Amino acid sequence: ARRLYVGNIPFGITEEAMMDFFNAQMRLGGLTQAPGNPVLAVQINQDKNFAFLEFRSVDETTQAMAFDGIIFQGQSLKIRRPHDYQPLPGMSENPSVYVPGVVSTVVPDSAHKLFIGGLPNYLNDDQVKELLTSFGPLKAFNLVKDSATGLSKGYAFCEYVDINVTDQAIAGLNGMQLGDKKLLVQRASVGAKNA
RNA sequence: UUUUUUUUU
Repeated sequence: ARRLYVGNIPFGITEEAMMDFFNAQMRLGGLTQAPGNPVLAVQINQDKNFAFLEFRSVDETTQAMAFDGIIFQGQSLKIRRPHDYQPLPGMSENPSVYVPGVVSTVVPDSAHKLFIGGLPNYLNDDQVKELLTSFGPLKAFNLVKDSATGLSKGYAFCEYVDINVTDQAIAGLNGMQLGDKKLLVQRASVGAKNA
Protein backbone atom coordinates (compact mmCIF):
# COMPACT_ATOMS: atom_id res chain seq x y z
CA ALA A 1 0.00 0.00 0.00
CA ARG A 2 1.32 3.40 -1.08
CA ARG A 3 -1.12 5.16 1.26
CA LEU A 4 -1.57 5.82 4.98
CA TYR A 5 -4.43 7.02 7.14
CA VAL A 6 -3.56 9.80 9.57
CA GLY A 7 -6.34 10.80 11.96
CA ASN A 8 -6.67 13.27 14.91
CA ILE A 9 -4.89 15.92 12.62
CA PRO A 10 -4.60 19.56 13.84
CA PHE A 11 -7.57 21.77 12.99
CA GLY A 12 -7.21 24.07 10.00
CA ILE A 13 -3.99 22.32 9.00
CA THR A 14 -3.15 22.75 5.31
CA GLU A 15 -2.39 19.81 3.01
CA GLU A 16 1.00 21.30 2.14
CA ALA A 17 1.94 21.79 5.95
CA MET A 18 1.02 18.01 6.38
CA MET A 19 3.36 17.11 3.49
CA ASP A 20 6.28 19.30 4.44
CA PHE A 21 6.13 17.82 7.95
CA PHE A 22 6.19 14.14 6.96
CA ASN A 23 8.80 14.61 4.20
CA ALA A 24 11.01 16.55 6.83
CA GLN A 25 10.37 13.58 9.34
CA MET A 26 11.39 10.96 6.78
CA ARG A 27 14.61 12.84 6.00
CA LEU A 28 15.60 13.61 9.61
CA GLY A 29 15.10 9.98 10.51
CA GLY A 30 16.88 8.77 7.37
CA LEU A 31 13.97 6.49 6.49
CA THR A 32 14.18 7.27 2.76
CA GLN A 33 15.31 4.54 0.36
CA ALA A 34 16.30 6.89 -2.47
CA PRO A 35 16.98 10.61 -3.14
CA GLY A 36 13.86 12.78 -3.21
CA ASN A 37 10.75 13.23 -1.07
CA PRO A 38 8.74 10.05 -0.29
CA VAL A 39 5.38 11.75 0.34
CA LEU A 40 4.11 12.81 -3.28
CA ALA A 41 0.58 14.15 -2.09
CA VAL A 42 -1.71 14.43 1.05
CA GLN A 43 -5.51 14.78 1.09
CA ILE A 44 -7.28 16.23 4.11
CA ASN A 45 -10.91 15.73 5.12
CA GLN A 46 -11.23 18.65 7.54
CA ASP A 47 -14.64 17.80 8.99
CA LYS A 48 -13.81 14.10 9.42
CA ASN A 49 -10.55 15.26 11.04
CA PHE A 50 -8.34 12.94 8.99
CA ALA A 51 -5.96 12.83 6.05
CA PHE A 52 -4.40 10.30 3.69
CA LEU A 53 -0.70 10.25 2.82
CA GLU A 54 0.43 9.22 -0.66
CA PHE A 55 3.92 7.75 -0.97
CA ARG A 56 6.03 6.95 -4.02
CA SER A 57 7.15 3.53 -2.76
CA VAL A 58 5.64 0.68 -0.77
CA ASP A 59 8.56 0.29 1.64
CA GLU A 60 8.65 4.00 2.51
CA THR A 61 4.94 3.99 3.36
CA THR A 62 5.61 0.88 5.74
CA GLN A 63 8.54 3.06 7.21
CA ALA A 64 6.38 6.11 7.97
CA MET A 65 4.21 3.93 10.20
CA ALA A 66 6.91 4.34 12.87
CA PHE A 67 5.63 7.90 13.34
CA ASP A 68 2.39 6.65 14.88
CA GLY A 69 1.51 8.86 17.84
CA ILE A 70 4.00 11.59 16.93
CA ILE A 71 3.14 15.02 18.35
CA PHE A 72 2.22 17.56 15.68
CA GLN A 73 0.80 20.94 16.68
CA GLY A 74 -0.40 19.62 20.04
CA GLN A 75 -2.21 16.70 18.41
CA SER A 76 -1.07 13.07 18.69
CA LEU A 77 -1.36 11.77 15.13
CA LYS A 78 -2.92 8.35 14.63
CA ILE A 79 -1.31 6.48 11.73
CA ARG A 80 -2.93 3.38 10.27
CA ARG A 81 -3.10 1.49 7.00
CA PRO A 82 -5.98 2.04 4.52
CA HIS A 83 -9.12 -0.11 4.50
CA ASP A 84 -8.98 -1.07 0.83
CA TYR A 85 -8.32 -4.47 2.33
CA GLN A 86 -11.83 -5.88 2.25
CA PRO A 87 -13.13 -9.33 3.35
CA LEU A 88 -13.60 -9.97 -0.38
CA PRO A 89 -16.81 -12.05 -0.67
CA GLY A 90 -15.65 -14.02 -3.69
CA MET A 91 -16.84 -17.28 -2.15
CA SER A 92 -15.08 -20.63 -2.53
CA GLU A 93 -13.13 -20.11 0.71
CA ASN A 94 -9.58 -21.20 -0.06
CA PRO A 95 -7.24 -18.15 -0.25
CA SER A 96 -9.19 -16.72 2.66
CA VAL A 97 -11.21 -18.98 5.00
CA TYR A 98 -9.73 -17.56 8.21
CA VAL A 99 -6.41 -19.19 9.06
CA PRO A 100 -4.92 -19.62 5.51
CA GLY A 101 -3.05 -16.42 4.74
CA VAL A 102 -2.52 -15.34 8.32
CA VAL A 103 -1.33 -18.16 10.55
CA SER A 104 1.37 -16.00 12.12
CA THR A 105 4.83 -17.58 12.16
CA VAL A 106 5.38 -16.06 15.61
CA VAL A 107 4.16 -12.73 16.98
CA PRO A 108 7.02 -10.72 18.54
CA ASP A 109 6.77 -9.17 21.99
CA SER A 110 4.71 -6.13 21.10
CA ALA A 111 1.38 -4.41 21.77
CA HIS A 112 1.29 -3.20 25.37
CA LYS A 113 -1.08 -0.27 24.86
CA LEU A 114 -3.03 0.72 27.95
CA PHE A 115 -6.61 1.91 28.22
CA ILE A 116 -7.40 4.60 30.78
CA GLY A 117 -10.96 5.57 31.66
CA GLY A 118 -12.92 7.41 34.30
CA LEU A 119 -10.87 10.49 33.51
CA PRO A 120 -12.52 13.83 34.43
CA ASN A 121 -13.69 15.75 31.36
CA TYR A 122 -11.75 18.87 32.41
CA LEU A 123 -8.24 17.36 32.23
CA ASN A 124 -6.23 17.94 29.03
CA ASP A 125 -3.39 16.11 27.23
CA ASP A 126 -0.43 17.69 29.31
CA GLN A 127 -2.47 16.94 32.62
CA VAL A 128 -3.41 13.36 31.78
CA LYS A 129 0.05 12.58 30.40
CA GLU A 130 1.55 13.78 33.68
CA LEU A 131 -0.48 11.39 35.82
CA LEU A 132 0.83 8.61 33.52
CA THR A 133 4.43 9.82 33.24
CA SER A 134 4.82 9.39 37.11
CA PHE A 135 5.66 5.63 36.21
CA GLY A 136 8.01 6.24 33.32
CA PRO A 137 8.36 7.90 29.88
CA LEU A 138 5.66 7.22 27.28
CA LYS A 139 6.26 6.12 23.69
CA ALA A 140 2.59 6.80 22.44
CA PHE A 141 -0.35 8.72 24.06
CA ASN A 142 -3.73 9.87 22.72
CA LEU A 143 -6.66 11.49 24.57
CA VAL A 144 -9.99 10.98 22.79
CA LYS A 145 -11.98 14.20 22.36
CA ASP A 146 -15.46 14.64 20.84
CA SER A 147 -15.45 15.43 17.11
CA ALA A 148 -17.46 18.66 17.36
CA THR A 149 -17.36 19.56 21.06
CA GLY A 150 -13.61 19.02 21.27
CA LEU A 151 -13.50 18.17 24.97
CA SER A 152 -12.24 14.95 26.55
CA LYS A 153 -14.48 11.90 26.11
CA GLY A 154 -13.29 10.59 29.46
CA TYR A 155 -10.76 8.03 28.20
CA ALA A 156 -7.23 7.97 26.81
CA PHE A 157 -4.71 5.47 25.45
CA CYS A 158 -0.99 5.28 26.26
CA GLU A 159 2.07 3.06 25.97
CA TYR A 160 5.36 3.27 27.90
CA VAL A 161 8.86 2.75 26.48
CA ASP A 162 9.62 -0.02 29.00
CA ILE A 163 6.72 -2.50 28.74
CA ASN A 164 7.52 -4.06 32.14
CA VAL A 165 6.59 -0.73 33.66
CA THR A 166 3.24 -1.25 31.93
CA ASP A 167 2.29 -3.84 34.57
CA GLN A 168 3.51 -1.57 37.37
CA ALA A 169 1.50 1.28 35.90
CA ILE A 170 -1.77 -0.65 35.96
CA ALA A 171 -1.37 -1.87 39.70
CA GLY A 172 -0.72 1.76 40.93
CA LEU A 173 -3.17 3.70 38.72
CA ASN A 174 -6.16 1.39 38.29
CA GLY A 175 -8.82 2.21 40.88
CA MET A 176 -7.25 5.59 41.70
CA GLN A 177 -9.71 8.30 42.74
CA LEU A 178 -9.89 11.25 40.34
CA GLY A 179 -12.49 13.84 41.26
CA ASP A 180 -15.76 11.96 41.67
CA LYS A 181 -14.79 9.11 39.35
CA LYS A 182 -12.92 5.83 39.83
CA LEU A 183 -9.99 5.41 37.46
CA LEU A 184 -9.85 2.30 35.31
CA VAL A 185 -6.66 0.99 33.68
CA GLN A 186 -6.30 -2.25 31.71
CA ARG A 187 -4.35 -3.45 28.67
CA ALA A 188 -6.26 -1.93 25.71
CA SER A 189 -6.26 -5.39 24.12
CA VAL A 190 -5.77 -8.34 26.46
CA GLY A 191 -4.51 -8.27 30.03
CA ALA A 192 -7.07 -6.85 32.43
CA LYS A 193 -6.18 -9.47 35.03
CA ASN A 194 -3.01 -10.56 36.82
CA ALA A 195 -2.08 -14.13 37.67
C1' U B 1 -19.65 11.26 27.02
C1' U B 2 -15.25 4.15 30.06
C1' U B 3 -12.04 1.67 22.92
C1' U B 4 -9.52 6.46 19.49
C1' U B 5 -14.77 10.37 12.76
C1' U B 6 -10.22 5.33 6.66
C1' U B 7 -10.15 7.74 0.91
C1' U B 8 -8.78 8.25 -4.40
C1' U B 9 -11.67 17.15 -3.48
